[PDB]
Amino acid sequence: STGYLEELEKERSLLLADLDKEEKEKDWYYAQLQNLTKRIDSLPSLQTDMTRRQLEYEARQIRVAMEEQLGTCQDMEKRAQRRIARIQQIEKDILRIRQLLQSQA
Repeated sequence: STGYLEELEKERSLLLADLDKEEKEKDWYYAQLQNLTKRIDSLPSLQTDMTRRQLEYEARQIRVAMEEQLGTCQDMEKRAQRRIARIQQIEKDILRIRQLLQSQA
């Protein structure tokens, strides 16, 4: 409720919000990629070729912006591990600190 305990509960809320944001950030980037993919699969020629390369290029830009934003696929998955690990470590700390304050009271 107060002090370090308050701070831990707020760090936990922060980390939980990090996971949620990053995951919606990924759904966003992937929805974009999937739609460009479905578009390449809707093509019938010189025109179709012109268009397929344009879309692949565009999908190439969307992949670059994403890695610059969420890192690679390797560090994107390890980032969520430390968050989950930390949230879980924070949760046991909180219980013990409440128990400590209870012990006294």
